[PDB]
Amino acid sequence: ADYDLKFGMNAGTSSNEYKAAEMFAKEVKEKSQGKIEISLYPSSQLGDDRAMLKQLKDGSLDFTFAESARFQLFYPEAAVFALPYVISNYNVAQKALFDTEFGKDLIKKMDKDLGVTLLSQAYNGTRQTTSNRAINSIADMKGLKLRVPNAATNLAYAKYVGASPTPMAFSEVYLALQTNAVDGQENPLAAVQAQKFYEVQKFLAMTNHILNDQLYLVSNETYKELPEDLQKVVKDAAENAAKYHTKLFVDGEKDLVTFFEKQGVKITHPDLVPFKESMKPYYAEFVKQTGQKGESALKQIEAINPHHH
Ligand SMILES: O=C(O)[C@]1(O)C[C@H](O)[C@@H](O)[C@H]([C@H](O)[C@H](O)CO)O1
Repeated sequence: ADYDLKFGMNAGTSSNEYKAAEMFAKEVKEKSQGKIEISLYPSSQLGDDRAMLKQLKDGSLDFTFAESARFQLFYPEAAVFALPYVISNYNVAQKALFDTEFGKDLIKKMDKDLGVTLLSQAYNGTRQTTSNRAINSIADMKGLKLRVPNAATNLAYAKYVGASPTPMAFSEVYLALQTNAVDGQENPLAAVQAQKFYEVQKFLAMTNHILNDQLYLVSNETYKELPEDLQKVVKDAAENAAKYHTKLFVDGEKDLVTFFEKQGVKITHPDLVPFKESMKPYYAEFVKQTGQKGESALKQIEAINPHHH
């Protein structure tokens, strides 16, 4: 309570994100000897992630989550993190952010231009596609009214596989699916579980199309005001929570398919070759729009070996 701080997020109280944010909050309170208390504001109470990023910049929110890909809003080449099928796995996502010149520069700009400090990175699952009718092949996407978040890379995913995208906020999705205003949505399995989308979607297709990370972000206005020993408490707690965050996602990912089958969901495994083929002209458009910066980021990312060594 010397520092009453706030951590906003789109995820809800049943989510892995929230569980790991609770761990972070508990560690910070303990190790700051009570000087800092972090309260959680889930379910987009404060707005969406675009809004919460603005609040961190302004200093009116202290902590939030965002993907590396979400920074495409300021630096177009950062969409590389969510070009479908480009990032192979989380090992690549980690090296793309921390071990490339592109990623290192992005982190610096976040701090210097956007007033946000990157404390840690976790894995947030690989997106799959749920729907009210089977997706047995890419043909089934044609005219599927597929909800997407308000993000260019997801809108593109939907466009290029032949679906009819409808952007809407995460908070509005469950109702849209339940009323069949849309036919499907796409998110990692842990979100399908957390938001109970499986109650209102009969089918799950393993499209494996976009890999999400999650960054623990702090407003510079807040971080700069903490004495350095408290900065260290926050940084160390964010790193500890991110490892736990990743583990919740990794441990659950395979098992969740069983969980959904038991809830009555039918699982399909469409041939992904035509999905990946369909993205070829999108990668071309990305390079055309983002220029040499985008080409360079793609090359640095494609150079990363996806196997742990
Ligand atoms: O609305 C969604 O389905 C969601 O997955 C919810 C999740 O909490 C959020 O981090 C992401 C993110 O906003 C997009 O992937 C664009 O970066 O969107």
